[PDB]
Amino acid sequence: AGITGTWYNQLGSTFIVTAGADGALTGTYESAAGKAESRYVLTGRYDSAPATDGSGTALGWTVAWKNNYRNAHSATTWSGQYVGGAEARINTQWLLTIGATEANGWASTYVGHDTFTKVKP
Amino acid sequence: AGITGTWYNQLGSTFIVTAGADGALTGTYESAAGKAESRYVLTGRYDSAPATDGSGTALGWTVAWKNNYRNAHSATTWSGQYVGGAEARINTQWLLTIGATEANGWASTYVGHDTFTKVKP
Amino acid sequence: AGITGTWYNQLGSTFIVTAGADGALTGTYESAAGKAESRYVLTGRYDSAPATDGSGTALGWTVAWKNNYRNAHSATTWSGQYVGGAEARINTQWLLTIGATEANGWASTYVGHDTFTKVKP
Amino acid sequence: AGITGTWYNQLGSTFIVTAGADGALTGTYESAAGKAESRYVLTGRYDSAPATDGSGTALGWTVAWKNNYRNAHSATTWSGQYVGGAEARINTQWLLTIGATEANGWASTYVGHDTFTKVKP
Ligand SMILES: O=C(CCCC[C@@H]1SC[C@@H]2NC(=O)N[C@@H]21)NC1CCN(c2ccncc2)CC1
Ligand SMILES: O=C(CCCC[C@@H]1SC[C@@H]2NC(=O)N[C@@H]21)NC1CCN(c2ccncc2)CC1
Ligand SMILES: O=C(CCCC[C@@H]1SC[C@@H]2NC(=O)N[C@@H]21)NC1CCN(c2ccncc2)CC1
Ligand SMILES: O=C(CCCC[C@@H]1SC[C@@H]2NC(=O)N[C@@H]21)NC1CCN(c2ccncc2)CC1
Repeated sequence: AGITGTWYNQLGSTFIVTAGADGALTGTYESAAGKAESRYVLTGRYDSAPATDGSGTALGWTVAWKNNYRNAHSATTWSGQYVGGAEARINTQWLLTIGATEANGWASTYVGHDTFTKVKP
Repeated sequence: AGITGTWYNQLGSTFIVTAGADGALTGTYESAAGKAESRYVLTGRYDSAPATDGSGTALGWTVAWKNNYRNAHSATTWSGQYVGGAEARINTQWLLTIGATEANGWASTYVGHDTFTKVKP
Repeated sequence: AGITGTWYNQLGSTFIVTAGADGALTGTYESAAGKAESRYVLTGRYDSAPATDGSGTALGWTVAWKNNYRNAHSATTWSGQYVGGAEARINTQWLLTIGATEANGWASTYVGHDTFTKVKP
Repeated sequence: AGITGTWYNQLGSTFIVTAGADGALTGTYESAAGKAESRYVLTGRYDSAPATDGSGTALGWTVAWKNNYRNAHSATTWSGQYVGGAEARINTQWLLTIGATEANGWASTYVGHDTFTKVKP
Protein backbone atom coordinates (compact mmCIF):
# COMPACT_ATOMS: atom_id res chain seq x y z
CA ALA A 1 0.00 0.00 0.00
CA GLY A 2 2.96 2.33 0.85
CA ILE A 3 1.00 5.47 1.77
CA THR A 4 0.82 5.03 5.54
CA GLY A 5 3.67 6.89 7.23
CA THR A 6 5.14 10.28 7.98
CA TRP A 7 5.84 12.48 4.97
CA TYR A 8 7.46 15.91 4.67
CA ASN A 9 7.06 18.36 1.83
CA GLN A 10 9.52 20.91 0.47
CA LEU A 11 8.37 23.54 2.99
CA GLY A 12 9.13 21.21 5.91
CA SER A 13 5.46 20.56 6.72
CA THR A 14 4.70 17.19 8.27
CA PHE A 15 1.98 14.89 6.91
CA ILE A 16 1.21 11.95 9.21
CA VAL A 17 -1.23 9.65 7.48
CA THR A 18 -2.87 6.23 7.73
CA ALA A 19 -4.33 4.66 4.57
CA GLY A 20 -7.25 2.45 5.67
CA ALA A 21 -8.64 -0.72 4.08
CA ASP A 22 -11.84 1.19 3.16
CA GLY A 23 -10.02 3.76 0.94
CA ALA A 24 -9.85 6.40 3.68
CA LEU A 25 -6.94 8.64 4.58
CA THR A 26 -6.78 9.80 8.20
CA GLY A 27 -4.08 11.70 10.08
CA THR A 28 -2.67 15.08 11.03
CA TYR A 29 -1.02 17.91 9.15
CA GLU A 30 1.44 20.45 10.57
CA SER A 31 2.24 23.32 8.19
CA ALA A 32 5.68 24.94 8.31
CA ALA A 33 4.17 27.96 6.52
CA GLY A 34 1.23 30.30 6.87
CA LYS A 35 -1.30 31.07 9.59
CA ALA A 36 -0.92 27.67 11.23
CA GLU A 37 0.55 26.16 14.32
CA SER A 38 0.78 22.60 15.69
CA ARG A 39 -1.32 19.80 14.19
CA TYR A 40 -4.59 19.85 12.23
CA VAL A 41 -6.97 17.00 11.51
CA LEU A 42 -6.98 15.74 7.92
CA THR A 43 -9.22 13.34 6.07
CA GLY A 44 -9.17 12.13 2.48
CA ARG A 45 -9.48 9.20 0.09
CA TYR A 46 -7.17 7.07 -2.04
CA ASP A 47 -7.54 4.41 -4.72
CA SER A 48 -7.30 1.20 -2.69
CA ALA A 49 -6.84 -0.99 -5.85
CA PRO A 50 -4.64 0.93 -8.28
CA ALA A 51 -3.47 -0.10 -11.71
CA THR A 52 -0.50 -2.49 -11.88
CA ASP A 53 0.99 -0.95 -15.04
CA GLY A 54 3.40 1.40 -13.26
CA SER A 55 0.85 4.18 -12.65
CA GLY A 56 0.79 5.97 -9.31
CA THR A 57 -2.01 5.74 -6.78
CA ALA A 58 -4.49 8.61 -6.96
CA LEU A 59 -5.49 10.25 -3.68
CA GLY A 60 -6.45 13.52 -2.07
CA TRP A 61 -7.07 15.01 1.34
CA THR A 62 -8.41 18.10 3.09
CA VAL A 63 -7.28 20.20 6.06
CA ALA A 64 -9.50 22.90 7.57
CA TRP A 65 -7.11 25.30 9.30
CA LYS A 66 -8.85 25.23 12.70
CA ASN A 67 -7.51 23.43 15.76
CA ASN A 68 -7.59 24.05 19.50
CA TYR A 69 -5.05 26.87 19.18
CA ARG A 70 -6.22 28.96 16.27
CA ASN A 71 -8.56 29.26 13.33
CA ALA A 72 -7.39 30.70 10.01
CA HIS A 73 -10.87 30.42 8.40
CA SER A 74 -9.44 28.57 5.41
CA ALA A 75 -9.04 25.06 4.04
CA THR A 76 -6.58 23.33 1.73
CA THR A 77 -7.18 20.30 -0.43
CA TRP A 78 -4.32 18.34 -1.92
CA SER A 79 -4.92 16.21 -5.02
CA GLY A 80 -2.19 13.92 -6.27
CA GLN A 81 -0.73 10.49 -6.39
CA TYR A 82 1.60 8.17 -4.50
CA VAL A 83 4.52 6.90 -6.64
CA GLY A 84 6.19 3.92 -5.00
CA GLY A 85 9.63 2.48 -5.46
CA ALA A 86 13.21 3.74 -5.27
CA GLU A 87 12.45 6.99 -3.46
CA ALA A 88 8.69 6.85 -2.80
CA ARG A 89 6.98 10.17 -3.25
CA ILE A 90 3.55 11.81 -3.13
CA ASN A 91 3.24 14.46 -5.86
CA THR A 92 0.41 16.92 -5.29
CA GLN A 93 -1.27 20.07 -6.44
CA TRP A 94 -3.33 21.97 -3.91
CA LEU A 95 -6.06 24.59 -3.59
CA LEU A 96 -6.27 26.83 -0.49
CA THR A 97 -9.64 28.61 -0.09
CA ILE A 98 -10.07 31.46 2.39
CA GLY A 99 -13.43 32.35 3.87
CA ALA A 100 -14.52 35.47 2.00
CA THR A 101 -17.46 37.66 1.26
CA GLU A 102 -19.05 36.82 -2.11
CA ALA A 103 -17.69 40.17 -3.33
CA ASN A 104 -14.09 39.11 -2.50
CA GLY A 105 -14.66 35.55 -3.68
CA TRP A 106 -12.68 36.15 -6.88
CA ALA A 107 -9.49 36.42 -4.77
CA SER A 108 -10.37 33.60 -2.35
CA THR A 109 -8.32 30.68 -3.77
CA TYR A 110 -4.58 30.04 -3.88
CA VAL A 111 -3.06 27.26 -5.96
CA GLY A 112 0.26 25.52 -5.51
CA HIS A 113 2.10 22.23 -5.56
CA ASP A 114 3.72 20.14 -2.81
CA THR A 115 5.97 17.10 -3.20
CA PHE A 116 6.21 14.76 -0.21
CA THR A 117 8.91 12.26 0.66
CA LYS A 118 9.64 10.30 3.82
CA VAL A 119 12.97 12.10 4.30
CA LYS A 120 13.01 14.33 7.39
CA PRO A 121 14.20 17.81 6.14
CA ALA B 1 -24.81 24.82 9.86
CA GLY B 2 -26.70 24.99 6.52
CA ILE B 3 -24.20 22.64 4.88
CA THR B 4 -25.82 19.27 5.61
CA GLY B 5 -28.10 17.96 2.90
CA THR B 6 -28.27 17.51 -0.86
CA TRP B 7 -26.55 19.89 -3.28
CA TYR B 8 -26.36 19.94 -7.08
CA ASN B 9 -23.79 21.45 -9.37
CA GLN B 10 -24.09 22.80 -12.91
CA LEU B 11 -23.36 19.34 -14.45
CA GLY B 12 -26.31 17.81 -12.57
CA SER B 13 -24.02 15.93 -10.19
CA THR B 14 -25.45 15.21 -6.74
CA PHE B 15 -23.46 16.01 -3.56
CA ILE B 16 -24.95 14.50 -0.37
CA VAL B 17 -23.08 15.67 2.70
CA THR B 18 -23.31 15.76 6.49
CA ALA B 19 -21.36 18.42 8.40
CA GLY B 20 -20.48 16.95 11.78
CA ALA B 21 -19.77 18.88 14.97
CA ASP B 22 -16.05 17.93 14.86
CA GLY B 23 -15.43 19.75 11.52
CA ALA B 24 -15.95 16.54 9.51
CA LEU B 25 -17.63 16.28 6.12
CA THR B 26 -18.99 12.84 5.20
CA GLY B 27 -21.28 11.71 2.42
CA THR B 28 -21.74 10.51 -1.13
CA TYR B 29 -21.06 11.98 -4.53
CA GLU B 30 -22.81 11.00 -7.75
CA SER B 31 -21.15 12.44 -10.85
CA ALA B 32 -23.16 13.18 -13.94
CA ALA B 33 -19.95 13.38 -16.00
CA GLY B 34 -16.91 11.19 -16.61
CA LYS B 35 -15.92 7.67 -15.70
CA ALA B 36 -18.39 7.37 -12.85
CA GLU B 37 -21.53 5.48 -12.03
CA SER B 38 -23.71 5.50 -8.92
CA ARG B 39 -22.47 6.86 -5.58
CA TYR B 40 -18.93 7.29 -4.26
CA VAL B 41 -17.75 7.88 -0.70
CA LEU B 42 -16.51 11.38 0.12
CA THR B 43 -14.84 12.76 3.21
CA GLY B 44 -13.64 16.27 3.96
CA ARG B 45 -13.32 19.04 6.48
CA TYR B 46 -15.01 22.37 7.10
CA ASP B 47 -14.39 25.33 9.42
CA SER B 48 -16.73 24.56 12.31
CA ALA B 49 -16.28 28.07 13.81
CA PRO B 50 -16.31 30.47 10.86
CA ALA B 51 -15.83 34.21 11.02
CA THR B 52 -18.83 36.28 12.08
CA ASP B 53 -18.06 39.03 9.58
CA GLY B 54 -20.17 37.77 6.66
CA SER B 55 -17.39 35.60 5.20
CA GLY B 56 -18.21 32.18 3.82
CA THR B 57 -17.28 28.94 5.58
CA ALA B 58 -14.10 27.38 4.19
CA LEU B 59 -14.29 23.68 3.35
CA GLY B 60 -13.09 20.89 1.11
CA TRP B 61 -13.64 17.23 0.29
CA THR B 62 -12.18 14.32 -1.71
CA VAL B 63 -13.68 11.58 -3.82
CA ALA B 64 -11.61 8.60 -4.96
CA TRP B 65 -13.39 7.32 -8.06
CA LYS B 66 -13.62 3.68 -6.89
CA ASN B 67 -16.81 2.05 -5.64
CA ASN B 68 -18.24 -1.45 -5.79
CA TYR B 69 -19.09 -1.05 -9.50
CA ARG B 70 -15.97 0.46 -11.04
CA ASN B 71 -12.55 2.00 -10.48
CA ALA B 72 -11.44 5.01 -12.54
CA HIS B 73 -7.95 5.17 -10.87
CA SER B 74 -8.38 8.83 -10.07
CA ALA B 75 -9.48 11.24 -7.37
CA THR B 76 -11.01 14.72 -7.22
CA THR B 77 -10.68 17.27 -4.42
CA TRP B 78 -12.99 20.29 -4.20
CA SER B 79 -11.83 23.32 -2.23
CA GLY B 80 -14.29 26.12 -1.58
CA GLN B 81 -16.72 27.72 0.74
CA TYR B 82 -20.33 27.64 1.82
CA VAL B 83 -22.18 30.95 1.54
CA GLY B 84 -25.50 30.89 3.38
CA GLY B 85 -28.53 32.98 2.62
CA ALA B 86 -31.57 33.14 0.37
CA GLU B 87 -29.65 31.54 -2.51
CA ALA B 88 -27.20 29.37 -0.52
CA ARG B 89 -24.29 28.06 -2.51
CA ILE B 90 -21.04 26.16 -2.16
CA ASN B 91 -18.54 27.70 -4.58
CA THR B 92 -15.63 25.40 -5.36
CA GLN B 93 -12.61 24.87 -7.47
CA TRP B 94 -11.45 21.32 -7.98
CA LEU B 95 -8.40 19.25 -8.96
CA LEU B 96 -8.85 15.80 -10.54
CA THR B 97 -5.64 13.71 -10.50
CA ILE B 98 -5.39 10.53 -12.58
CA GLY B 99 -3.04 7.64 -11.85
CA ALA B 100 -0.13 8.07 -14.27
CA THR B 101 3.37 6.87 -15.02
CA GLU B 102 6.16 9.28 -14.17
CA ALA B 103 6.41 9.92 -17.92
CA ASN B 104 2.82 11.16 -18.12
CA GLY B 105 2.76 12.94 -14.77
CA TRP B 106 2.78 16.40 -16.40
CA ALA B 107 -0.65 15.68 -17.95
CA SER B 108 -2.14 13.96 -14.88
CA THR B 109 -4.23 16.77 -13.26
CA TYR B 110 -7.36 18.53 -14.51
CA VAL B 111 -8.67 21.72 -12.95
CA GLY B 112 -12.16 23.13 -12.94
CA HIS B 113 -14.88 24.78 -10.92
CA ASP B 114 -18.27 23.61 -9.63
CA THR B 115 -21.00 25.76 -8.10
CA PHE B 116 -23.38 23.83 -5.85
CA THR B 117 -26.87 25.07 -5.07
CA LYS B 118 -29.90 23.61 -3.27
CA VAL B 119 -31.93 23.50 -6.52
CA LYS B 120 -31.02 21.53 -9.66
CA PRO B 121 -30.13 23.73 -12.68
CA ALA C 1 -13.17 33.91 -36.40
CA GLY C 2 -15.55 35.49 -33.81
CA ILE C 3 -13.00 36.44 -31.14
CA THR C 4 -12.36 40.05 -32.12
CA GLY C 5 -14.60 42.38 -30.12
CA THR C 6 -15.37 43.75 -26.70
CA TRP C 7 -16.14 41.17 -24.03
CA TYR C 8 -17.20 41.53 -20.40
CA ASN C 9 -16.82 38.96 -17.66
CA GLN C 10 -19.00 38.32 -14.62
CA LEU C 11 -17.09 40.91 -12.56
CA GLY C 12 -17.80 43.63 -15.13
CA SER C 13 -14.20 43.75 -16.41
CA THR C 14 -13.78 44.76 -20.04
CA PHE C 15 -11.70 42.72 -22.48
CA ILE C 16 -11.09 44.51 -25.80
CA VAL C 17 -9.33 42.15 -28.15
CA THR C 18 -8.25 41.74 -31.78
CA ALA C 19 -7.53 38.23 -33.09
CA GLY C 20 -4.88 38.57 -35.82
CA ALA C 21 -4.27 36.42 -38.90
CA ASP C 22 -0.96 35.22 -37.36
CA GLY C 23 -2.64 33.64 -34.28
CA ALA C 24 -1.98 36.66 -32.05
CA LEU C 25 -4.34 38.27 -29.56
CA THR C 26 -3.78 41.98 -28.90
CA GLY C 27 -5.84 44.48 -26.92
CA THR C 28 -6.54 46.02 -23.54
CA TYR C 29 -7.96 44.77 -20.27
CA GLU C 30 -9.74 46.86 -17.62
CA SER C 31 -10.40 44.99 -14.37
CA ALA C 32 -13.48 45.84 -12.30
CA ALA C 33 -11.77 44.20 -9.32
CA GLY C 34 -8.47 44.33 -7.49
CA LYS C 35 -5.49 46.67 -7.47
CA ALA C 36 -6.17 47.95 -10.97
CA GLU C 37 -7.42 51.04 -12.67
CA SER C 38 -8.02 52.02 -16.32
CA ARG C 39 -6.64 49.88 -19.15
CA TYR C 40 -3.72 47.44 -19.30
CA VAL C 41 -1.95 46.01 -22.33
CA LEU C 42 -2.67 42.36 -23.07
CA THR C 43 -1.13 39.90 -25.49
CA GLY C 44 -1.89 36.25 -26.17
CA ARG C 45 -2.41 33.52 -28.75
CA TYR C 46 -5.30 31.56 -30.22
CA ASP C 47 -5.76 28.57 -32.50
CA SER C 48 -6.23 30.23 -35.89
CA ALA C 49 -7.48 26.96 -37.54
CA PRO C 50 -9.67 25.16 -35.00
CA ALA C 51 -11.47 21.86 -35.38
CA THR C 52 -14.77 21.90 -37.27
CA ASP C 53 -16.43 19.23 -35.10
CA GLY C 54 -18.15 21.63 -32.71
CA SER C 55 -15.12 22.13 -30.43
CA GLY C 56 -14.30 25.60 -29.15
CA THR C 57 -11.24 27.60 -30.12
CA ALA C 58 -8.38 27.35 -27.64
CA LEU C 59 -6.66 30.59 -26.63
CA GLY C 60 -4.97 32.39 -23.79
CA TRP C 61 -3.64 35.81 -22.89
CA THR C 62 -1.58 37.65 -20.29
CA VAL C 63 -1.92 40.99 -18.49
CA ALA C 64 0.90 42.42 -16.36
CA TRP C 65 -0.79 44.78 -13.91
CA LYS C 66 1.38 47.83 -14.71
CA ASN C 67 0.22 50.83 -16.70
CA ASN C 68 0.93 54.56 -16.62
CA TYR C 69 -1.14 54.97 -13.45
CA ARG C 70 -0.07 52.18 -11.17
CA ASN C 71 1.84 48.95 -10.80
CA ALA C 72 0.46 46.05 -8.76
CA HIS C 73 3.58 43.87 -9.30
CA SER C 74 1.46 40.97 -10.50
CA ALA C 75 0.31 39.28 -13.70
CA THR C 76 -2.71 37.22 -14.72
CA THR C 77 -2.92 34.66 -17.48
CA TRP C 78 -6.25 33.44 -18.78
CA SER C 79 -6.45 30.06 -20.52
CA GLY C 80 -9.66 29.02 -22.20
CA GLN C 81 -11.67 28.74 -25.34
CA TYR C 82 -14.05 30.70 -27.55
CA VAL C 83 -17.40 28.93 -28.08
CA GLY C 84 -19.29 30.47 -30.98
CA GLY C 85 -22.94 30.40 -31.85
CA ALA C 86 -26.21 31.32 -30.12
CA GLU C 87 -24.68 33.34 -27.30
CA ALA C 88 -20.94 33.36 -28.06
CA ARG C 89 -18.79 33.03 -24.99
CA ILE C 90 -15.16 32.78 -23.89
CA ASN C 91 -14.82 30.36 -20.96
CA THR C 92 -11.57 30.74 -19.03
CA GLN C 93 -9.59 29.70 -16.02
CA TRP C 94 -6.90 32.07 -14.81
CA LEU C 95 -3.77 32.24 -12.67
CA LEU C 96 -2.76 35.50 -10.94
CA THR C 97 0.88 35.55 -9.72
CA ILE C 98 2.11 38.23 -7.34
CA GLY C 99 5.75 39.25 -7.15
CA ALA C 100 7.05 37.59 -3.99
CA THR C 101 10.17 36.64 -2.16
CA GLU C 102 11.11 32.99 -2.75
CA ALA C 103 10.15 32.40 0.90
CA ASN C 104 6.59 33.67 0.26
CA GLY C 105 6.39 32.01 -3.15
CA TRP C 106 4.10 29.27 -1.83
CA ALA C 107 1.33 31.88 -1.41
CA SER C 108 2.07 33.79 -4.63
CA THR C 109 -0.60 32.39 -7.00
CA TYR C 110 -4.37 32.82 -7.08
CA VAL C 111 -6.60 30.71 -9.30
CA GLY C 112 -10.06 31.49 -10.59
CA HIS C 113 -12.40 31.36 -13.55
CA ASP C 114 -13.93 34.07 -15.75
CA THR C 115 -16.67 33.72 -18.35
CA PHE C 116 -16.86 36.41 -21.02
CA THR C 117 -19.79 37.42 -23.21
CA LYS C 118 -20.37 40.40 -25.47
CA VAL C 119 -23.26 41.63 -23.29
CA LYS C 120 -22.49 44.91 -21.53
CA PRO C 121 -23.26 44.29 -17.77
CA ALA D 1 16.49 42.40 -16.99
CA GLY D 2 17.89 38.84 -16.63
CA ILE D 3 14.83 37.37 -18.34
CA THR D 4 15.98 37.43 -21.98
CA GLY D 5 17.60 34.25 -23.21
CA THR D 6 17.16 30.50 -23.16
CA TRP D 7 15.52 28.68 -20.25
CA TYR D 8 14.80 24.99 -19.65
CA ASN D 9 12.21 23.34 -17.48
CA GLN D 10 12.22 19.97 -15.71
CA LEU D 11 10.72 18.19 -18.78
CA GLY D 12 13.62 19.37 -20.96
CA SER D 13 11.42 21.86 -22.81
CA THR D 14 13.19 24.93 -24.19
CA PHE D 15 11.83 28.45 -23.56
CA ILE D 16 13.49 31.17 -25.70
CA VAL D 17 12.30 34.62 -24.71
CA THR D 18 13.08 38.30 -25.18
CA ALA D 19 11.87 40.79 -22.56
CA GLY D 20 11.26 44.08 -24.35
CA ALA D 21 11.33 47.54 -22.80
CA ASP D 22 7.54 47.93 -23.19
CA GLY D 23 6.75 44.97 -20.85
CA ALA D 24 6.45 42.55 -23.79
CA LEU D 25 7.56 38.92 -23.81
CA THR D 26 8.20 37.40 -27.25
CA GLY D 27 9.86 34.18 -28.30
CA THR D 28 9.60 30.48 -29.05
CA TYR D 29 8.69 27.43 -27.04
CA GLU D 30 9.78 23.88 -27.81
CA SER D 31 7.95 21.28 -25.72
CA ALA D 32 9.60 18.01 -24.86
CA ALA D 33 6.20 16.53 -23.92
CA GLY D 34 2.80 16.18 -25.54
CA LYS D 35 1.38 16.82 -28.98
CA ALA D 36 4.15 19.18 -30.02
CA GLU D 37 7.02 19.25 -32.44
CA SER D 38 9.60 21.95 -33.16
CA ARG D 39 9.09 25.59 -32.12
CA TYR D 40 5.89 27.50 -31.37
CA VAL D 41 5.34 31.25 -31.11
CA LEU D 42 4.82 32.65 -27.62
CA THR D 43 3.86 36.12 -26.47
CA GLY D 44 3.36 37.45 -22.96
CA ARG D 45 3.86 40.29 -20.54
CA TYR D 46 6.13 41.01 -17.61
CA ASP D 47 6.34 43.72 -14.93
CA SER D 48 8.91 46.09 -16.43
CA ALA D 49 9.26 48.04 -13.13
CA PRO D 50 9.26 45.41 -10.37
CA ALA D 51 9.42 46.08 -6.66
CA THR D 52 12.83 46.87 -5.21
CA ASP D 53 12.17 44.86 -2.06
CA GLY D 54 13.61 41.51 -3.19
CA SER D 55 10.33 40.28 -4.72
CA GLY D 56 10.38 38.40 -8.00
CA THR D 57 9.20 39.90 -11.28
CA ALA D 58 5.65 38.88 -12.17
CA LEU D 59 5.11 37.60 -15.70
CA GLY D 60 3.16 35.27 -17.96
CA TRP D 61 2.99 33.97 -21.50
CA THR D 62 0.81 31.91 -23.87
CA VAL D 63 1.53 29.28 -26.48
CA ALA D 64 -1.14 28.16 -28.94
CA TRP D 65 -0.05 24.68 -30.03
CA LYS D 66 -0.26 25.37 -33.78
CA ASN D 67 2.77 25.89 -36.01
CA ASN D 68 3.58 25.11 -39.63
CA TYR D 69 3.95 21.38 -38.84
CA ARG D 70 0.93 20.55 -36.70
CA ASN D 71 -2.09 21.84 -34.78
CA ALA D 72 -2.98 20.34 -31.39
CA HIS D 73 -6.12 22.56 -30.96
CA SER D 74 -4.99 23.70 -27.54
CA ALA D 75 -3.14 26.44 -25.72
CA THR D 76 -1.05 26.75 -22.54
CA THR D 77 -0.57 29.83 -20.39
CA TRP D 78 2.21 30.02 -17.79
CA SER D 79 1.85 32.49 -14.92
CA GLY D 80 4.80 33.04 -12.62
CA GLN D 81 7.77 35.11 -11.72
CA TYR D 82 11.43 35.58 -12.47
CA VAL D 83 13.73 35.39 -9.45
CA GLY D 84 17.23 36.64 -10.24
CA GLY D 85 20.41 35.64 -8.52
CA ALA D 86 23.09 32.96 -8.48
CA GLU D 87 20.54 30.27 -9.37
CA ALA D 88 18.09 32.37 -11.43
CA ARG D 89 14.74 30.74 -12.02
CA ILE D 90 11.31 31.39 -13.47
CA ASN D 91 8.78 29.60 -11.27
CA THR D 92 5.45 29.04 -12.99
CA GLN D 93 2.11 27.41 -12.80
CA TRP D 94 0.34 26.69 -16.04
CA LEU D 95 -3.12 25.98 -17.49
CA LEU D 96 -3.46 23.97 -20.72
CA THR D 97 -6.93 24.28 -22.32
CA ILE D 98 -7.99 21.92 -25.11
CA GLY D 99 -10.65 22.68 -27.71
CA ALA D 100 -13.76 20.83 -26.53
CA THR D 101 -17.48 20.53 -27.10
CA GLU D 102 -19.69 22.09 -24.46
CA ALA D 103 -20.37 18.53 -23.28
CA ASN D 104 -16.69 17.90 -22.56
CA GLY D 105 -15.87 21.38 -21.28
CA TRP D 106 -15.56 20.18 -17.66
CA ALA D 107 -12.54 18.02 -18.64
CA SER D 108 -10.94 20.59 -20.97
CA THR D 109 -8.20 22.16 -18.73
CA TYR D 110 -5.04 20.63 -17.29
CA VAL D 111 -3.02 22.31 -14.56
CA GLY D 112 0.61 21.92 -13.68
CA HIS D 113 3.82 23.65 -12.72
CA ASP D 114 7.13 24.22 -14.53
CA THR D 115 10.36 25.52 -13.03
CA PHE D 116 12.69 27.12 -15.58
CA THR D 117 16.42 27.46 -14.97
CA LYS D 118 19.39 28.57 -17.08
CA VAL D 119 20.89 25.04 -17.02
CA LYS D 120 19.23 21.89 -18.39
CA PRO D 121 18.30 19.33 -15.69
O1 LIG E 1 -2.15 30.42 6.03
C1 LIG E 1 -3.22 29.80 6.15
C2 LIG E 1 -3.32 28.36 6.63
C3 LIG E 1 -1.98 27.64 6.40
C4 LIG E 1 -1.85 27.26 4.92
C5 LIG E 1 -0.56 26.43 4.66
C6 LIG E 1 -0.39 26.07 3.17
S1 LIG E 1 -1.42 24.64 2.65
C7 LIG E 1 -0.51 24.61 1.07
C8 LIG E 1 0.97 24.79 1.46
N1 LIG E 1 1.59 23.53 1.85
C9 LIG E 1 1.99 23.49 3.16
O2 LIG E 1 2.52 22.53 3.73
N2 LIG E 1 1.67 24.69 3.73
C10 LIG E 1 1.04 25.62 2.79
N3 LIG E 1 -4.37 30.38 5.82
C11 LIG E 1 -4.30 31.78 5.43
C12 LIG E 1 -4.20 32.01 3.93
C13 LIG E 1 -4.18 33.55 3.73
N4 LIG E 1 -5.18 34.32 4.47
C14 LIG E 1 -5.74 35.48 3.94
C15 LIG E 1 -6.68 36.25 4.66
C16 LIG E 1 -7.18 37.41 4.10
N5 LIG E 1 -6.82 37.87 2.88
C17 LIG E 1 -5.92 37.15 2.21
C18 LIG E 1 -5.35 35.98 2.69
C19 LIG E 1 -5.53 33.95 5.85
C20 LIG E 1 -5.52 32.43 6.06
O1 LIG F 1 -13.87 10.67 -15.07
C1 LIG F 1 -13.24 10.38 -14.03
C2 LIG F 1 -13.87 10.37 -12.67
C3 LIG F 1 -15.16 11.18 -12.65
C4 LIG F 1 -14.76 12.65 -12.56
C5 LIG F 1 -15.94 13.62 -12.51
C6 LIG F 1 -15.48 15.07 -12.39
S1 LIG F 1 -15.06 15.49 -10.69
C7 LIG F 1 -14.98 17.25 -11.19
C8 LIG F 1 -16.25 17.47 -12.03
N1 LIG F 1 -17.44 17.71 -11.22
C9 LIG F 1 -18.38 16.73 -11.29
O2 LIG F 1 -19.47 16.70 -10.70
N2 LIG F 1 -17.90 15.77 -12.15
C10 LIG F 1 -16.60 16.10 -12.71
N3 LIG F 1 -11.94 10.02 -14.04
C11 LIG F 1 -11.26 9.94 -15.35
C12 LIG F 1 -10.52 11.23 -15.74
C13 LIG F 1 -9.82 11.01 -17.09
N4 LIG F 1 -9.08 9.73 -17.23
C14 LIG F 1 -7.95 9.63 -18.02
C15 LIG F 1 -7.19 8.43 -18.08
C16 LIG F 1 -6.08 8.37 -18.91
N5 LIG F 1 -5.65 9.37 -19.69
C17 LIG F 1 -6.38 10.50 -19.63
C18 LIG F 1 -7.52 10.69 -18.84
C19 LIG F 1 -9.54 8.51 -16.55
C20 LIG F 1 -10.31 8.74 -15.26
O1 LIG G 1 -5.26 42.97 -7.73
C1 LIG G 1 -4.31 42.84 -8.51
C2 LIG G 1 -4.37 43.13 -10.00
C3 LIG G 1 -5.83 43.05 -10.48
C4 LIG G 1 -6.23 41.57 -10.63
C5 LIG G 1 -7.66 41.43 -11.23
C6 LIG G 1 -8.10 39.96 -11.35
S1 LIG G 1 -7.41 39.11 -12.83
C7 LIG G 1 -8.52 37.71 -12.51
C8 LIG G 1 -9.88 38.35 -12.18
N1 LIG G 1 -10.64 38.69 -13.37
C9 LIG G 1 -10.84 40.04 -13.54
O2 LIG G 1 -11.44 40.57 -14.48
N2 LIG G 1 -10.26 40.68 -12.48
C10 LIG G 1 -9.63 39.76 -11.53
N3 LIG G 1 -3.13 42.40 -8.06
C11 LIG G 1 -3.04 42.20 -6.62
C12 LIG G 1 -3.31 40.76 -6.17
C13 LIG G 1 -3.11 40.74 -4.64
N4 LIG G 1 -1.90 41.40 -4.13
C14 LIG G 1 -1.24 40.93 -3.00
C15 LIG G 1 -0.09 41.57 -2.48
C16 LIG G 1 0.50 41.07 -1.33
N5 LIG G 1 0.05 39.98 -0.66
C17 LIG G 1 -1.04 39.39 -1.15
C18 LIG G 1 -1.72 39.82 -2.28
C19 LIG G 1 -1.42 42.65 -4.73
C20 LIG G 1 -1.64 42.69 -6.25
O1 LIG H 1 -0.04 18.12 -25.84
C1 LIG H 1 -0.55 19.20 -26.18
C2 LIG H 1 0.25 20.44 -26.46
C3 LIG H 1 1.65 20.34 -25.86
C4 LIG H 1 1.51 20.67 -24.37
C5 LIG H 1 2.83 20.63 -23.59
C6 LIG H 1 2.62 20.99 -22.13
S1 LIG H 1 2.53 22.78 -21.89
C7 LIG H 1 2.66 22.50 -20.09
C8 LIG H 1 3.82 21.49 -19.94
N1 LIG H 1 5.14 22.12 -19.98
C9 LIG H 1 5.89 21.79 -21.06
O2 LIG H 1 7.03 22.19 -21.34
N2 LIG H 1 5.13 20.91 -21.81
C10 LIG H 1 3.84 20.61 -21.23
N3 LIG H 1 -1.89 19.36 -26.34
C11 LIG H 1 -2.75 18.18 -26.14
C12 LIG H 1 -3.32 18.07 -24.72
C13 LIG H 1 -4.23 16.83 -24.64
N4 LIG H 1 -5.18 16.67 -25.78
C14 LIG H 1 -6.41 16.07 -25.60
C15 LIG H 1 -7.35 16.00 -26.66
C16 LIG H 1 -8.57 15.36 -26.45
N5 LIG H 1 -8.93 14.77 -25.29
C17 LIG H 1 -8.03 14.85 -24.30
C18 LIG H 1 -6.78 15.45 -24.38
C19 LIG H 1 -4.83 17.13 -27.13
C20 LIG H 1 -3.85 18.29 -27.20
